[PDB]
Amino acid sequence: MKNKVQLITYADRLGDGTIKSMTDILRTRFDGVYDGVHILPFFTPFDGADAGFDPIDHTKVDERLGSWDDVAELSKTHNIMVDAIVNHMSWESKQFQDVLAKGEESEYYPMFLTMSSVFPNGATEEDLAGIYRPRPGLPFTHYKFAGKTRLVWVSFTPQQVDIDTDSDKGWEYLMSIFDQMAASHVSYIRLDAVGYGAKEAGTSCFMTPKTFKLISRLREEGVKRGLEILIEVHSYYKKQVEIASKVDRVYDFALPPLLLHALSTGHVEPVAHWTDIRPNNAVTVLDTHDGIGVIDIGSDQLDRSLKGLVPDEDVDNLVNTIHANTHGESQAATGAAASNLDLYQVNSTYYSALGCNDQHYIAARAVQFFLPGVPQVYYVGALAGKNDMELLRKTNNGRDINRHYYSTAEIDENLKRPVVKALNALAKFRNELDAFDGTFSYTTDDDTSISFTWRGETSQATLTFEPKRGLGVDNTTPVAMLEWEDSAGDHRSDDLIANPPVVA
Amino acid sequence: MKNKVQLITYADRLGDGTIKSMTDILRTRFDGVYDGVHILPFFTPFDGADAGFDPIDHTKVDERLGSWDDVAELSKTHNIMVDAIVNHMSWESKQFQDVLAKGEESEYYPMFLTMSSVFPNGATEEDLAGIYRPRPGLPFTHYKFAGKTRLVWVSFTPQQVDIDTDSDKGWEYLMSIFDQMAASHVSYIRLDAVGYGAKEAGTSCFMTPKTFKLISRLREEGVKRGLEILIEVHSYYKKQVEIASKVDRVYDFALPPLLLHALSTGHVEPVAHWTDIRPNNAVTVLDTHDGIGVIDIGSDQLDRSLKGLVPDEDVDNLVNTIHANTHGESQAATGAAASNLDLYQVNSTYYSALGCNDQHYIAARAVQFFLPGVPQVYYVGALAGKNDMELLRKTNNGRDINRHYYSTAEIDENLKRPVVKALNALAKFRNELDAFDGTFSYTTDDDTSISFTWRGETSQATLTFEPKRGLGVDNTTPVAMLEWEDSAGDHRSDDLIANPPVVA
Ligand SMILES: OC[C@H]1O[C@@H](O)[C@H](O)[C@@H](O)[C@@H]1O
Ligand SMILES: *[C@@H]1O[C@H](CO)[C@@H](O)[C@H](O)[C@H]1O
Repeated sequence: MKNKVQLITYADRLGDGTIKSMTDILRTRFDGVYDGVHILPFFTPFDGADAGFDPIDHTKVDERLGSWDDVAELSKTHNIMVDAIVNHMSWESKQFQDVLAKGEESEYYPMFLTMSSVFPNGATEEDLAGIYRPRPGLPFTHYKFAGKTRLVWVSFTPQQVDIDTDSDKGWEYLMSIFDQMAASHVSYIRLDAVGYGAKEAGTSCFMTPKTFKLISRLREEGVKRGLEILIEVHSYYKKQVEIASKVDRVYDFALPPLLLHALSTGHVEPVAHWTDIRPNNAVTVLDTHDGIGVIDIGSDQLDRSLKGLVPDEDVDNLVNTIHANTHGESQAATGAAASNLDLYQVNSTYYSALGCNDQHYIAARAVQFFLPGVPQVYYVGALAGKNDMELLRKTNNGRDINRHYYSTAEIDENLKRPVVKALNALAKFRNELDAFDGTFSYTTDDDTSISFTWRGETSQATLTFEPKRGLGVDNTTPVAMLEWEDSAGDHRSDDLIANPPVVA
Repeated sequence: MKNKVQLITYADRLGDGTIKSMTDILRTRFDGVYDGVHILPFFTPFDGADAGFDPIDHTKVDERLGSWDDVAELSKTHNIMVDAIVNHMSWESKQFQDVLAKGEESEYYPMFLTMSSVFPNGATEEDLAGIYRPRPGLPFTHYKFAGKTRLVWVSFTPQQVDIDTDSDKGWEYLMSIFDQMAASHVSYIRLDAVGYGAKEAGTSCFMTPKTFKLISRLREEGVKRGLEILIEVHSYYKKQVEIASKVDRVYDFALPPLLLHALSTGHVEPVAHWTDIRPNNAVTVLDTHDGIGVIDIGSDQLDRSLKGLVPDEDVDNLVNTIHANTHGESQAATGAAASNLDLYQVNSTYYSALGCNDQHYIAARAVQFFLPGVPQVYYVGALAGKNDMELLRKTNNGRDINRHYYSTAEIDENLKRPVVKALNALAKFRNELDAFDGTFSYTTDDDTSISFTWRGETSQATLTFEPKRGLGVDNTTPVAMLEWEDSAGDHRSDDLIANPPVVA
């Protein structure tokens, strides 16, 4: 994967509404800023039950968005990352509709998982209660197979039916996706929900030995087609570190809430500890298309004795600080549970979670860019977007608070803001200075400060992070200082917004 | 049960927001119209997960609404009906919080149902799929019993934890509810969701022989304390007919959609057929605090070969007519379109469901009042209320479209309307004429007309229903004509709105 900043975006929410328009925005307004792009599911349909993650036909681009020719065109200037939705598909797909109609007489019957598929002799309460969950309740819903009520395995929405990734039909489907991506000049594959892809009776059904076999087989299939594999693992931090050694890339989901903690309290110790133990073959982010992960730094969902990166009270305080910073907006978008420790994610834009503080935001992006891994910036974050309450009230989908539809006019309005110009300049700096392709090192005191250093062939760069220098939502004091050496000599930036870093 | 019209209301949604104010509205605005009152759950709290149906303390009135002394005061002028939420309680209850803390060491552990208490040797897919559900998804959710993750049985919201009605602690709780109602001068008890009250492995866990035993045992305890029992059962019509012989009262849940069908199509045969086979020990309604039930007249959900009162095509047409009559308002609140506990109940006010037709609405109430049983008028219906789209968009709770907050000023404004004055007078007629305490008989003229007759000691009354003479939402032609005899002789009302009936 090229060590350049990438953009994560929906083809329709950035520009006029198509892949062609999204491509135009990328080329005309973000040249040198975003050299690669992760286009969120643009298959048929992109507006179903889970904003593209419930495809009827994964191999067919939604005609309202464009064609595979548009993807092939974009590849000429940008490396493309696309999702391979390996765990499930829409109930409205031809394959599942065939099973609803014919039941056991359908050639697609072994393609889908039911309670009986995994538990043929039945299940105890322990068997079902032990299944790791990304959504509330049990992972089952009612569907009629040729008139007979069956409990189909659904990890996410009831509309997303889980496939048997080890069945002949299920595997054939996965390979059709891979073939289509390789044929359309895609460079990187994001294996969506792969952690749930293998069901093993008596286990958590998440990142188990059977899942490791699936991931290894999918990785092998990717390399023979010239595709690189990225896996997302929203879990207890140790499971993320464990699988990292077995794959090309993993997302760093621990960094986003640790920086929210650091900027809110002043403590850099958790960030220092994470820097030491974290997998370095990473894809770094602050925001994604989903909510801000809290289970990613907290204690394990199944076993409460295995503690997180920060104590349980600090995770509880992190969630309460986001709610306060957003003035209750994040509370209206996040579903209430038994405790803040039972929360999977907190729905809010990263900018709003920081109380719209420009200095804290540019600092968080700087630390993101300075830690080993290929950085990705989500489109709402690229334009330093605020919580979209208008869309949330319209759709009633919590994650829509962080999924605003940006017209070309609105993108241009936002590109005038000093924080957005600072981010574009910071991304350019990250893409141009050869220091990032060199050796990484870090120095720390106790708490207070942490300095990240990269030394390359013809350059060097050091970023100092001091959150104690400016606490509070209405702060104007810079918490990130930058020093670098290039062709023109030694340079400095004590304010990433007022004095953006430019490579000579 | 006194053969007088009763009002179904929330203590807070009729008046200033208290039991004292609700009592004042009943006495000063509805004197002689409503002689009884079903006060919807006013326990601690009334504004939780399911508008009072998730009590933390069922024996304690919510401090914001009033006290038990207020209920005792209301009893001097009105016969009171209160709910006995026998199937579940809030997770925030002192009993459940103790189980979360101590687990198996809690004295309240056998009081709550888990998957293991019903299925100790495990469960098959058929065992779990066979459990009757008003919507897809299994009746289970996760809770930690002293650190151990357990699957607690929840028939409704995940916050409403199902109790074991056969346990010693579960029965002790139910008796404390009955004792509190008896001591606070309540006359009637509505056993909410009693159909789900008994769980047995291998059965539907809904209206099974074990449930009949519970209903019978709860009835025995009611009469011993001077309380009458009304049971709420939303099911295939035959289950309502069967259980009716074992209780004091059942609701007539078939009449509300049969009248919508009769008023839209002009067909009275299904009303005639129902009049012949219906349980007469009924509590009649048009609207309730929930949505309009359609499965109450349709085919059985667990066995489609058992047909309803009207063919399944007519049930689909009934639902589509409501959607058309409400200009899509009900389509925005029903099932999948908003948050609902029942997928098939149509969320709309009865008045809006008829396209706000005054003649059809008054005719529907007239038929309701003329069929055997004690009539109940829901507060929104008492004020001929329209769909509250503003409260619906504010909460996203589907049933809120039929749960408008009426201030004293809005009540008085609605009391000026001819249709509301017509209903007030019709109910006064229903309470004052002794014909209703006498002999019931009916005649029918082949699918076009039906005449309901009551003959008492000093009077007689006949209501002719002929919906074919006035089809369409913009109808002005009366479809219910009344003839009666009293101390002053023979009288007529060929228009219940322009000439409301008044007893001499
Ligand atoms: O496909 C189901 C879920 O999988 C996750 O990996 C994606 O990031 C989510 O956006 C999606 O809702
Ligand atoms: C009885 O059943 C459920 C559960 O308490 C409640 O939501 C309804 O409002 C009531 O009719």
